[PDB]
Amino acid sequence: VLSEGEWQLVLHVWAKVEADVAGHGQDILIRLFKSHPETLEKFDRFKHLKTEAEMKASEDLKKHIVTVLTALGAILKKKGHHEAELKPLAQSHATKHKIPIKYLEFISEAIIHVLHSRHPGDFGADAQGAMNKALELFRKDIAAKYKELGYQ
Ligand code: HEM
Repeated sequence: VLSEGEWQLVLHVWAKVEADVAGHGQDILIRLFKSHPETLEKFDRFKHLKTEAEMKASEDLKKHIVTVLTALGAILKKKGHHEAELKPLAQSHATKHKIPIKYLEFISEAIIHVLHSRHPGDFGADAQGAMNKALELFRKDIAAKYKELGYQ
């Protein structure tokens, strides 16, 4: 569903994220929790962080978000050939964290927002399109695994 050119744009933009994973991650979470405060309730520790500055000062949050974006980066670099990487993630997010697909849509929106904020010259319509397709492919495939595990 993505062309080789689309995957190159995805990966071009992701190399930029990789220059500061923690900083992009912090911004993505803050944007998620500002836009969709219900999502914060899924994080037993982070939900007690009262302000954007407390969130940026949390080493726990920073460590966590780097783990998250490392997993996302690994999946993107597979250019759709990501079943083996998705399987465990679907398993923990369906069975333990209980994350609905619409919250993966919310975080997808925050990713696009933060990448456009930081890298507008390397993130125009074609690049936004390709990342949107790549994040949609990730969610569709996670959604299929959710069903196989018996989660709604
Ligand atoms: C790009 C989409 C996401 C990716 C790549 C991702 C990735 C990860 C990874 C690698 C971990 C640690 C291992 C694990 O338990 O599976 C994790 C844990 C976690 N994830 Fe996600 N996640 C995504 C979306 C979300 C969303 C949208 C939420 C909530 C609204 C969520 C909530 C959690 C929670 C609550 C944990 C456990 C944190 C802890 O207490 O240690 N995840 N995620």
